[PDB]
Amino acid sequence: DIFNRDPRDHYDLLQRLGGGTYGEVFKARDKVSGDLVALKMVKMEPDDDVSTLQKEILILKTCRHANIVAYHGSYLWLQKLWICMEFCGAGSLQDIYQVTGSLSELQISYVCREVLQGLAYLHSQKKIHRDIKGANILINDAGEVRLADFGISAQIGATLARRLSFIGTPYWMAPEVAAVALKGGYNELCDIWSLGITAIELAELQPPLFDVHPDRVLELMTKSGYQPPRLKEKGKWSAAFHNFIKVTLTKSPKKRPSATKMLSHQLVSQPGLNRGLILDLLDKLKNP
Amino acid sequence: DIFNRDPRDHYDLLQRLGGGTYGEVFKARDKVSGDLVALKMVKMEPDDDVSTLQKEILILKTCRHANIVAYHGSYLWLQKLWICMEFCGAGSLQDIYQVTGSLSELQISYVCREVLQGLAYLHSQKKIHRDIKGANILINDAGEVRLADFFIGTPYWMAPEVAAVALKGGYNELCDIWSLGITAIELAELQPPLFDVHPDRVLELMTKSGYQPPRLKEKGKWSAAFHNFIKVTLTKSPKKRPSATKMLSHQLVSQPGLNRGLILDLLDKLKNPGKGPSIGDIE
Ligand SMILES: CC1(C)OC(=O)c2ccc(Nc3ncc(-c4nnco4)c(N[C@H](CO)c4ccccc4)n3)cc21
Ligand SMILES: CC1(C)OC(=O)c2ccc(Nc3ncc(-c4nnco4)c(N[C@H](CO)c4ccccc4)n3)cc21
Repeated sequence: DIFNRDPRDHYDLLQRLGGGTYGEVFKARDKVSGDLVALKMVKMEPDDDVSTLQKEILILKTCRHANIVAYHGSYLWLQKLWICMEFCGAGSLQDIYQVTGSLSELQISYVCREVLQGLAYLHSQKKIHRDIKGANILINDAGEVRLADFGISAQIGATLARRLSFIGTPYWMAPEVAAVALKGGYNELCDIWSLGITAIELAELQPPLFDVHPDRVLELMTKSGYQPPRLKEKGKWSAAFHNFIKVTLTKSPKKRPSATKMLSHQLVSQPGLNRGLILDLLDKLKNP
Repeated sequence: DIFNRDPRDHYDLLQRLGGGTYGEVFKARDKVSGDLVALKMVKMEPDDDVSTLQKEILILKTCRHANIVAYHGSYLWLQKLWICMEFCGAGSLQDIYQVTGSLSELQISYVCREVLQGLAYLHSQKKIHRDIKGANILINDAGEVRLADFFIGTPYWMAPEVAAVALKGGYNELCDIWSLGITAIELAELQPPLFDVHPDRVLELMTKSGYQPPRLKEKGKWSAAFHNFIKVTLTKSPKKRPSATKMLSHQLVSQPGLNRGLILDLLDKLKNPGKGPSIGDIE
């Protein structure tokens, strides 16, 4: 499927959006159609075990949904893997709230509905995002919401398949060992919890315990008496938003509702939720 | 790792005991002492030899207990790693029950006590066997029982079950207690439960919400102590499952009359199932 041609043949590079250890990301325009796309250039040549890049592109190609970042194709030219994906002009919700500040309850309910639609699709295809957060929710110039960055789920998928699933007989394995061998010890409902933390992150600019050291947070959550977090200010939010947080953050995965069940909740089912709510957020981003 | 010499200098190879992905295992005799050993020849595969050779052999040497199979040394000659270990004459309990048939409750109870002693030692050294089964419990010619054959993300958005797997790994040493319980059923019925079900279908059944721990098929054949030992070792919840030292106080393994003699009686049935001479005239 991968094009073994130079990406500069089909697209014009405009500017560097970001980068890091994995690869640089660029804004680019299609030569024929003029439509914008993002190109993630990954340095791929002497790197061992490229099953992570292989599973990420596979996840992207098979995902066809409005609330999942669209995938256009891939290129291999001069030992660099350029992944062509949907351009989302306003960047991530994190990039936005760092300038605009706290989102409104209706703007958060629109984002939650759009993420839940994307999660119900991923879960129906037997996929787990495993990294739902403001930084992985992209917003385009039309105010549309997209789930992005399946890099964590690709690292987990590649590990729990060949690198950690070359084991014989399950007959003597305890049920907790069987769960790790088959799934990794958890199910798609971990994304529902992460959405609940993301809803707090949009309301308060931080997830709960963000000031606590990451090693200390792992221990608190694993302690027997761990209480799920709640919204700091009570009066500022309606009873529907407090109940959405309460149900998405159910400690027990067996009792936590699914993505399709969460779409019937009042906060998410109310009328008046549309991309206009996020265009109002982007006007605050554009005008000081 | 320890000796960079050819193993044929110190031992005489006699026959191939077995093999597979885990290399080739041979029977061998010491040239000076005449004592028998088992040599596991592993094909090295060029990748790493800083920790993969020095630290791995250091762990193997520092596992010193009566119920863990003994380690003698290692060799690196012609890109092959020969691990010299105790020759356990009678082989594994699987090799034995395939000839003798079902073990008795007292013989199973003895094996369980010896495996529990080996597990309490491994767990105290912060090690997990992870593969307790009849094929990995070796019996030597003296009737002794020896165990053998040894973060992604930021946490603020992780669910508590994801945090538990990231911090504590998804499972602990108590997985060995469950496996011992399955092994006790295996020694009694010649198979672990669900052995006829496809392995892919078994992973799904165990992971399903309503998975019920297995039990002994014949009830009357076994005492209430053996049924309770199975019940208690096969506790679905790892938080409620007892430790190896706690299991040593159980009625089944604490009862009197448990001794090496029970295993010596099992090796006699293995040696004497054949018929005597009838047509051999000779003189
Ligand atoms: C790489 C990633 C996240 O993984 C995918 O699966 C994916 C799909 C489509 C993507 N498209 C896209 N389009 C435009 C912008 C933008 N436009 N203005 C600012 O940013 C943007 N920003 C993100 C968030 O800052 C970004 C993240 C990291 C480095 C650079 C940018 N991302 C981006 C991605
Ligand atoms: C390789 C392994 C299991 O891993 C360790 O840690 C270890 C330690 C000591 C070992 N010593 C040993 N000594 C004698 C016999 C024997 N004597 N008569 C028949 O077999 C034997 N048999 C086993 C079970 O059939 C075996 C298993 C696989 C291939 C060949 C043989 N194993 C064996 C092992």
